[PDB]
Amino acid sequence: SGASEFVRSCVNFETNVEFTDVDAYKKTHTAGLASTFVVILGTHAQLREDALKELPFYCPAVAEAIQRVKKGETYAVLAEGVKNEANERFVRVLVGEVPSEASRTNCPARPDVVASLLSAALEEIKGPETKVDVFVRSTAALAIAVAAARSAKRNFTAKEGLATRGYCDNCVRLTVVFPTAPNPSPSELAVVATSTQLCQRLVDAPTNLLNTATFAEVAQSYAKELGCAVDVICGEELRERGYGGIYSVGKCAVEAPRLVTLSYKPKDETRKKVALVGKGIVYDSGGLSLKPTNFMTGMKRDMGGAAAVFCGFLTAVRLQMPIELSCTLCLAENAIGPDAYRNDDILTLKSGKTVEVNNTDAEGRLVLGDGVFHATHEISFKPDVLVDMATLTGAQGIATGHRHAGIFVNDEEEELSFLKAGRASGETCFPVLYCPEYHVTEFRSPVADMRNSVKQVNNASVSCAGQFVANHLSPDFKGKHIHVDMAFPAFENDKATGFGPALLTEYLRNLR
Amino acid sequence: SGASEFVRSCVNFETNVEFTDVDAYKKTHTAGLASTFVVILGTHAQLREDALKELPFYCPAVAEAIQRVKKGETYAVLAEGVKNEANERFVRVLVGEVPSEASRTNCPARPDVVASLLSAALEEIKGPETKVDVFVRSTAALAIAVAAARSAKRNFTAKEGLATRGYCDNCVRLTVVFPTAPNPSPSELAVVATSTQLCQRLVDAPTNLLNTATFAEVAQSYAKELGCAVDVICGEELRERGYGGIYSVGKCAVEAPRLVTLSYKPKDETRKKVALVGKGIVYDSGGLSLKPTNFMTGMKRDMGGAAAVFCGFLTAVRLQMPIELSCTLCLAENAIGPDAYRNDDILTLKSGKTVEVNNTDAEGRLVLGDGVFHATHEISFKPDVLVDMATLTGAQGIATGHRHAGIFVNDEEEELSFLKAGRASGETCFPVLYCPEYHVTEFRSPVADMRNSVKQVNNASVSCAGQFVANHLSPDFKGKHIHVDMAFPAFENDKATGFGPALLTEYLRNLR
Amino acid sequence: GASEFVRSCVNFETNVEFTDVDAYKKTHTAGLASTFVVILGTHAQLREDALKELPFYCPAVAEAIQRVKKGETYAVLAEGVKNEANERFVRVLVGEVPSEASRTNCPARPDVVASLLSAALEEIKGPETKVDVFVRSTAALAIAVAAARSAKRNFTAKEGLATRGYCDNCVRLTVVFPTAPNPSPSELAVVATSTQLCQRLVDAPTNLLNTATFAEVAQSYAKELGCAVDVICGEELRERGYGGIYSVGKCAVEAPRLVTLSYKPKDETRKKVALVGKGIVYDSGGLSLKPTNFMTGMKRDMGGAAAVFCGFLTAVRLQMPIELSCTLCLAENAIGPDAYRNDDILTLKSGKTVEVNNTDAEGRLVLGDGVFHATHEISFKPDVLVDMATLTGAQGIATGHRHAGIFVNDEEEELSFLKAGRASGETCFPVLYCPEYHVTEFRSPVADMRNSVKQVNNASVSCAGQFVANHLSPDFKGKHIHVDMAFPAFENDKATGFGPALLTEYLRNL
Amino acid sequence: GASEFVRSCVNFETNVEFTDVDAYKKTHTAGLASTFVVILGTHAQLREDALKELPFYCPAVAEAIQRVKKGETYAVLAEGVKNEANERFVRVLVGEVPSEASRTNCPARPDVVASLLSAALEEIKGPETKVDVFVRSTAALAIAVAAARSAKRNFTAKEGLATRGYCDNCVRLTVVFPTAPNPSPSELAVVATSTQLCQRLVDAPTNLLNTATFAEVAQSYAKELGCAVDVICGEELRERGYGGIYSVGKCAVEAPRLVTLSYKPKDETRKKVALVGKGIVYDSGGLSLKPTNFMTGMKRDMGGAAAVFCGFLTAVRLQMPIELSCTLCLAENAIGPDAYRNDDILTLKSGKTVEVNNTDAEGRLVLGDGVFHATHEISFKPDVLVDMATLTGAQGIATGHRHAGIFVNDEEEELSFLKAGRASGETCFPVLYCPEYHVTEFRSPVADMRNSVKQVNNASVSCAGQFVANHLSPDFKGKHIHVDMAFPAFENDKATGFGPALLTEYLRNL
Ligand SMILES: [Mn+2]
Ligand SMILES: [Mn+2]
Ligand SMILES: [Mn+2]
Ligand SMILES: [Mn+2]
Repeated sequence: SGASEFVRSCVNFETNVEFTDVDAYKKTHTAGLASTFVVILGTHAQLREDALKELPFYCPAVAEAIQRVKKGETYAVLAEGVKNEANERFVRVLVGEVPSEASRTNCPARPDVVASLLSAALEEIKGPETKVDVFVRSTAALAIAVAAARSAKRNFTAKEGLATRGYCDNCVRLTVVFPTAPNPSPSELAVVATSTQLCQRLVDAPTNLLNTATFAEVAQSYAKELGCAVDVICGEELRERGYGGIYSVGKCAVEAPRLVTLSYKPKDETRKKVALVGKGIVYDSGGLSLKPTNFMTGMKRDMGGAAAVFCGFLTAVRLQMPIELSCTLCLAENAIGPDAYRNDDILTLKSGKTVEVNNTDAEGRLVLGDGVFHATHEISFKPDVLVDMATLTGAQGIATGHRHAGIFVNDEEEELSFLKAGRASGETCFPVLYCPEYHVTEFRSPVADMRNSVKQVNNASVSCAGQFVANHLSPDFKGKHIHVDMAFPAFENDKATGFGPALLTEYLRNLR
Repeated sequence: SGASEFVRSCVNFETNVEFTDVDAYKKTHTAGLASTFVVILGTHAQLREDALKELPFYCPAVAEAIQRVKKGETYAVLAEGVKNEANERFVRVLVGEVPSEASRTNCPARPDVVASLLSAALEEIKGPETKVDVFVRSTAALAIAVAAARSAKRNFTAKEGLATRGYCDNCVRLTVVFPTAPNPSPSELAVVATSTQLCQRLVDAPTNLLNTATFAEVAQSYAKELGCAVDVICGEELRERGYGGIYSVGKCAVEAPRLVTLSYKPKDETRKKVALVGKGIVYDSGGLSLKPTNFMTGMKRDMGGAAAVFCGFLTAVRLQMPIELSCTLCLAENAIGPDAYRNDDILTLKSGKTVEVNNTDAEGRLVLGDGVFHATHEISFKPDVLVDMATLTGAQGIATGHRHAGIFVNDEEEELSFLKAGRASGETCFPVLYCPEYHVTEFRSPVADMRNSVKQVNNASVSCAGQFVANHLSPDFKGKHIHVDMAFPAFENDKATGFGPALLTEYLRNLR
Repeated sequence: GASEFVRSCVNFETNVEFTDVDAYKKTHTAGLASTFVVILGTHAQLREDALKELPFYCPAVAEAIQRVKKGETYAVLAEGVKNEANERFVRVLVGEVPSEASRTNCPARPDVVASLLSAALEEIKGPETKVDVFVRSTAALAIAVAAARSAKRNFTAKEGLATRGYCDNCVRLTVVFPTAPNPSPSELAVVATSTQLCQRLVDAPTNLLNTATFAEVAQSYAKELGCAVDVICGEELRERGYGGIYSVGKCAVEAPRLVTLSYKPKDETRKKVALVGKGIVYDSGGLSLKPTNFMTGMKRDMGGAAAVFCGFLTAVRLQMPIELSCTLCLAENAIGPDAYRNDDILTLKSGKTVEVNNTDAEGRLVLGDGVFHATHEISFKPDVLVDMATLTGAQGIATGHRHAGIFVNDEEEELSFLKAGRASGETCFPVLYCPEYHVTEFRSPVADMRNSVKQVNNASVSCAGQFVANHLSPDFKGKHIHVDMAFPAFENDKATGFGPALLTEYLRNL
Repeated sequence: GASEFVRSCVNFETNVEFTDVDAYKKTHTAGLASTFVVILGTHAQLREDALKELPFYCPAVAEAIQRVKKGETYAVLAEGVKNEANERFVRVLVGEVPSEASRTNCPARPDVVASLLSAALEEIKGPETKVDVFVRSTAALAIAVAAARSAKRNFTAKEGLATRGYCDNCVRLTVVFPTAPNPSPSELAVVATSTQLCQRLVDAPTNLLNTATFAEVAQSYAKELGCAVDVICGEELRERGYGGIYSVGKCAVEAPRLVTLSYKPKDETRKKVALVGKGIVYDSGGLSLKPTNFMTGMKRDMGGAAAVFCGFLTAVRLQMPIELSCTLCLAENAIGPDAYRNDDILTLKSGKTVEVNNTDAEGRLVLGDGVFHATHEISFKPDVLVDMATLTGAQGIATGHRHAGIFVNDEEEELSFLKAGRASGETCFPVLYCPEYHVTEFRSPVADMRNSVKQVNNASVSCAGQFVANHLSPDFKGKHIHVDMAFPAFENDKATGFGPALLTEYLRNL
């Protein structure tokens, strides 16, 4: 308990966001607004459409709010004479103006601002299960769903004794109201929102609750619930079976490292075969390459890639997508102590390749190296596409920024396809240089096949960490490889975003 | 053994300083000076009083020394024709001139210079139990006692095989000779001096001798000797009973953390009720927020606050003060290893409040938080005053300096009363800002009730560490809270000072 | 560029006016004189019956009062409120001020008044838009300051405002107290004017406000106010033995200057005060060059001079019964071939020699010459010397962002100054006064003293104060108040105008 | 010293000539025209039958081909090979070029051609020694560049070569393609000349190549080429509102200058391009002074200006059908009393105000004035603006040593530019184009923007591009290509001449 309550919370998790449309809303609630707190979000043009004037909260104060609000900001009023289920004299209404401007590399619905406007609005909300209606004028259903899900205040939290109430402040029930029946459907969006939120909680959970054993436990429960096969290679079995990357990185920790692989073969298919691999470093101390304090804070999030692929998988099974899937979680804690793998130790990864460790804090690529080899050589099928996701490098932020995950991809078409999924999902990406001939030289070793950390830090370092992982692909793998460095997109204002699963979901959804 | 010899040394400890006056000295020693080494300390004016000319070591060379000595310095002569018990032809006499100038924030007797003059004089002394007479012209008995006690070379030491002789160089027996019978009395001053010296030894003992178990052992022995009740919550009992601050900080160490509480109910009373709480970090590595070498040296002293409150308590029981007292020692070693509490872990202190750890090297406030809650909510009485003492922040030195402990106090009167005890004892203090409304914001957490380390280091950081401790006061506590940051005053010239107990003793002595 | 900033400072008038509920009701008989209203009060003050009688009170405002959170605003559109403009809606912001305040803080909590008001005024776009701020606190002076510093008269060069006096004139404030205030509205307006002028001086960049343009501003005010003014500039500083300020500033493009203003009141008085201020218009560090992230904001290293200058300005304008000198220690601490070196030995005006061991500890050098000038070179004998400066990073560590550290040689006067801090909202807190421990940190083997401490962890705020005290005239038997206001000079990366009101309140009660 | 370097640049001619196997066989009927031969090809190319027909082929060369390793050279003495000199032995180096190349790289792998050739030429001692380089690749332009930059025409002041134009003339190269190349040999020679001139400009130290001597070189070329040239120097920059470039450079001994060349082609064309280049002849950091190990190599901070200048030079010489302006933003970022400060507020030519928060982010300031000049102050309306600069250390982190980072506002043009990178061997790769996220990193409370990012870990290469884009004329509706070439400008601590060929290829295909 403490941990087993967090586990129970993850296993049963439902979202607090529902989706509908204006017409269905008007048919279901003819006895007034079903809430007393309303957020209306749209562009300058969308907020002046005639249809707005027919919405159940519209009144002269709301019309004034629309005239006064600034681009990128909310404007709040108390609306009088709006009939509502609670029979309040006043309904709280917040108008948020979303910019219309978006670059070619961004989601044109600007869910980044939808999220921040919504977040700011929901800070007024005190009480338990307070019903909030969010009327949105965008029809970009998936992107709005994600934004709403990640702003709905279902984050992990241990404030005020909430450890006893599933580490959750249940202060809001959201209803998102689209102009017309959305595509995807409300039931699809709810699955997506659920995965976004579950991912968010997994990431911001501290390591004293979410460690390698409790993460594995969650995945085992989902596997049983979902009818999926699950394989766990734990501890000494990793050493005995030659998985020296993940074993060495994790052997020092109190809870043993584990490679957890889930499988899904759809009922009637199969359109493609995809292996997912995720970096599940439940805490990163640095090992003997110990991080300073201000770089060690937030390293509970170093399992973000594992949470992403796990929650993406979860969504794919739940939406019964016609794709055969494996999901491999590379679970370890990078600890410091007498047993810690050393700067100079030589490891033999499952691939058979030897690695001279020159930075113990470059540990994620080691666990991934064992993971991608496992996915491409040790499992029941031959994937057409391998996607690995990880919170890998500080350099990622320097290169592609806080809101675009860096992608290292060995095929131009599949890179474009993935970027497209980023833009539709709002979980945006951008390419880093793919040039194996320049990256491989950064890991020259005089005593092993390679080192794990670059000789020069100023030579496409996001790409080189990708290349290191690629070095442990099975030599028979002729498929597409998408490597995702999501170090910074995994969080915003010092809170987890749930980034990854929806990007992934949208990508898989569009495979043929 | 090694450790058990240090323990035996602490348990039986007596001082090597005695106190008397000129008249009693002349009645007891009519067969000449009882020593051949004499130190005479006074201001420029005090050294020219007529009474000096009647003192048993006075002679023309001593008169010349008085004329030539410089303010703040000693001047040594060999005095011929002074009759003495040893029948030496020459008596060594050192004249030390103490400045008369003192600020309103300082002890007007300037024991700081008394101590340094005496220390310098005692460096001439080689042999065993060499008798030294120190004639002082100040009547500030308590301050002189402390200065003398801390300069008498009864420090911890392991030089030259002295591990077998109680880790003590017994090179000096001091007699301090006041102008007239002192207030406090010689027997009172001897108790004070004993506590000052015991505190000095505790602080400068290395952790391989004084750890959480051997400190507890010392306290248990004193409790039995003194007729005081003692309560020990050790190891897993701390975890099981919800003391998650002190437990987590200390769980990684080889010797388990412990909360040790002593109690004293006087025979006939009670004038006030006082809880003492002390930071007993027997070594501070930093934990995962590992200190660099030059900040890790001297961290054997991170138990100074526990030594202070323990030795103050000791003095109060021995002088049979009319005050009900608890003394809680918060004992832990802040170690590094696989089991170390992490930067991101969330702890539940005994207070029920959750703490997100953002610096494992801000550990003292965690152990104190459990300590002050224990003192204000878990013990047999309701204190009127809580005093916590600790070597807390480097900032303390920046703010109030090497010789003034920083005090964070929630009541103006009690702060003044405490400053007054500082000035009388020579163990001087100075206030840091008390402004809870500004401090509490420095520990905002997105996932717990609070963080443990400030967001900004340049915003009254000595005060904020005080506020953190205050956050875990029992919500029913309506009393006075005195928080003492004594990081720098705990040592001088790279040796422990024994700071704390006399300050404390003087404060308790004057309560009504 | 610079002469437009100068003209802007010289002619400066506040945008804040003060009144009370009763006078407001008598003058504005057609309803509210504005369509944007802020009402600020404690939880209790916001539930008094008197609130219900105020001209913006209505059911939406009542609901706002019920929903607002402590320390936050809650905005509504109020319908059916009579207003001069006959708008259907009046914008009303309810701000709840905490009632809780420590013994070291202003009990009216102007810190939160200022942040609530500032947040409310972000909604105001257009030119000279009228805003009424109804406050339930009677702490007039503290409210005035908070309002003044939040009224958006800050220095700014955005959007071509260089041509409009480097000022976005988007707001006219009227502050409405429950009853006629003490001090009076005309007094509060002078205070507010000085707060705002100080704010603009501090946040002006050095390419506009250098040693010559600051001196120019002071010279203009002196002429306007009938005050005598003395300027010792450049080589005159060297020739006359002011080697502290001269050496610190001699490398800069614009020469160092000691500028001293004097005021003898119309009516006789006994109280005599010298003010001395650190006017380092920019601090590069000199050869002890600051890294970039410590060099940003060093345009504010003249905050102490701005404080004393604006306090002086208030005292003259209110005709306070105190004889006053105000010495501005103006220099730019530059780097170059001519820069004073780490090892150079300087002879300050006091005749004491100083071995420079950190060229970035320059403020105490210019102050050392300043305080000697004020205590020995000057036509009168001050009873009190107050020096104000943005001196040490340590100040923040010790006393924090909102409390200036004070080093004071007299207990009573220190309490008196703390009291002025609490009444003005420009709060202070003591640092250790113990000369016997500070003086040892500046031992030199070749000069009377060094300028920088040997140990940084030994009451360093206090030691910088002690250094300045070392150059007091040996005649001076008076009270010395040293104010380290490094952090209180700014908030959210904008100048606060801290200093002048603290000072004004102290002088007012002397 | 300086005028000898100037004369050297003005009269510069390449030492590389281009031909093909058939023309070589017709002209050199007495056998090989050299006694030092390099043969470079892939594993497959080196085993074709055609190799056996080449004039240095013999059994030792055949053995060399069998033994050489991928990415390395293998040297022999070839006996019995007919040569003009009738030497018994001809020195022959076989270099195997990898065939593998990523989609982001030049498939002829000129990176390895260059390093193989460079290694081979280390064996060459004497003056004007003839070397034949037989290449099996038909990627003419990429080979030309590689050869040009490896031909040992670098700047050098070793062994008194200051008197011999700062040039070790130890090699004459003849590059022999399999068939008559496209582009033609006379075209490749112009390209090679520009590559080499660019190389020399970059690695020249600032005591030779400052703002005046660079301007002098450009003025000479303009006269020689019949191109108009405009120079705005020193106080004319201040007086005319070019406060970015003026402020950055005003502290230096040699005044800042905006130098703009123009070319209208003989034959009519529609395509109009403005080039703008960062010409920071030395970057100390200014008051944000660089540490020594970051200050070394900052003579190369004018690489972008050299690139655009040498590209322009090529375009004029090949008579390309494109109207061209070339603006060199020349300044030295110096430290001293007059240095622009961290906090100063500048007014760029665009009229936008900039609060300086890092004086070492100076290149974007000079470029901001440059791109505004090109888009608003100039006789024509460019369809495309290309700015080139050695901007950020982050560039290397993001896109590496051999790929310049490109920030481009149009997808198609970005692809077009990447394609020119791959054909030229002077390769690029995109950085994130997302203005809506970049602009927030330069929020200022007192000016339109800051110059340095608030967060360093938020697409910092892209944000420096965005800063420059902020000073584009608001009229400008065209394509903007921003090139951060900080690391590709050098290799093994020697200038590469990167930029001009990339540029030339892009313009050629426009
Ligand atoms: Mn790591
Ligand atoms: Mn610590
Ligand atoms: Mn300075
Ligand atoms: Mn620079």
